[PDB]
Amino acid sequence: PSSSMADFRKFFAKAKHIVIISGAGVSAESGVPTFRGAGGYWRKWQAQDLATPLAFAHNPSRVWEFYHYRREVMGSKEPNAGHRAIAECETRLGKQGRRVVVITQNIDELHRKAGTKNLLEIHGSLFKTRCTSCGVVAENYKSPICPALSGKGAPEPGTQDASIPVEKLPRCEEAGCGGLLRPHVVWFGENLDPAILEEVDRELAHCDLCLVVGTSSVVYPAAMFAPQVAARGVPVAEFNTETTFRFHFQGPCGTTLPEALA
Ligand SMILES: [Zn+2]
Repeated sequence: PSSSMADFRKFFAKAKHIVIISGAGVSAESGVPTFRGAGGYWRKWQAQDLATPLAFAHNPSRVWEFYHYRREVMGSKEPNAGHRAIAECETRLGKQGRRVVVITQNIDELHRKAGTKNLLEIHGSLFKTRCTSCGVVAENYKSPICPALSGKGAPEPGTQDASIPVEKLPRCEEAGCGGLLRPHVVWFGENLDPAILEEVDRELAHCDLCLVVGTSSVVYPAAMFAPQVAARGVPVAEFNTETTFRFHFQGPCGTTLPEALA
């Protein structure tokens, strides 16, 4: 797999429909905790313990504390140079009639905060709710999302459950509903939204260039997407911090992407 930036730039100059698959590395470069890897814990748990329907079912207060913490944490985080290079790329090429689309597993909206408009959030967002009764999806940036969660969600091991009664957790504000909100995020063991998958598949089908950033082409979720793009003969360029498709560029996305997408 080539590491010739100058060859990649020749493809990039000619591309009219770029798909950018964005993974967790792009978020880790902004200091966003993932609660996934080795060492990534919230109290005594990781994401696979709390990001589950069963966990929300048994202890919705605890799960909301976890997600409340992740929302409020975002007030001190910023998009990095990788985010910015990707958004600036969409803006510039859009003025030329050229399409850029970002397909991300990240739920922290730093791509949006950087200015990306063409964004497919395949795991949802920290800043969207979904009513477990009526299914309405709504934007929610309120700090705190409800009064009972003010000051809750502390991550230190040893923090006690807030044990908020389900009635004082975030409730649906649709007239005549009032059901219990959940985070509008895809949990472990859950289906992706099929309308999103359909949109993903149309982009993968039409693109002439595909970028995989901050993750590996060989693992979920990019493994779902890059191979069928590569199968059609479309070049795929990987930007991650591994030591090993047409291109692989080693390093933080914030270092390589500004040059690659200039
Ligand atoms: Zn509702």
